[PDB]
Amino acid sequence: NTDTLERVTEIFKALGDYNRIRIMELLSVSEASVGHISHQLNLSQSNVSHQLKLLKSVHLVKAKRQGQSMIYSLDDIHVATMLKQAIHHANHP
Amino acid sequence: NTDTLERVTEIFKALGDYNRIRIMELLSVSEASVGHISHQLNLSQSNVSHQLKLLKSVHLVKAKRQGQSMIYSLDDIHVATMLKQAIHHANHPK
Repeated sequence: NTDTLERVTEIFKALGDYNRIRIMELLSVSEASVGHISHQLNLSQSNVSHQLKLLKSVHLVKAKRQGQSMIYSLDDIHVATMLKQAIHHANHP
Repeated sequence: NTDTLERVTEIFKALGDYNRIRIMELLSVSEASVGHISHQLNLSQSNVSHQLKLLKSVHLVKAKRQGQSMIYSLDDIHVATMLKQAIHHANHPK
């Protein structure tokens, strides 16, 4: 239905990007700080943060304080499941 | 790896479109001909076909002959599962 379908359109527009997919995949491995995301993907912290704010605005990632820095994670199991199944499909026959 | 992530990048670019999402969701209800897709979504057959060729080129939909017409379906369960879980998330709390 109309509004559900505009949110899923926004979800998939946000996922349509090589570096945002790399960040999603990394988060699917484990929750992570900006600095760890930047180190592993060889992306600047400023770029990482920019892409996380975009992912967070369509509710694909969340952020939770843990003392001094912000830990990012895939929002929930539905986002994780969507992502893993897409990757698996991409990997295969 | 690199080429896996380019294919999934392609998958997600293809899905990033209101009318292509409408078409995927309908297919997730049932496999269908172009004329049925057109009628249900009030899209021209020439537009539906165009979108299905793009969806097929990144392996999100497939086509199989059934007598004289061509029947489209989501490619496999992983595509169905990706879609249904994304819909559910958009439909939901938090």
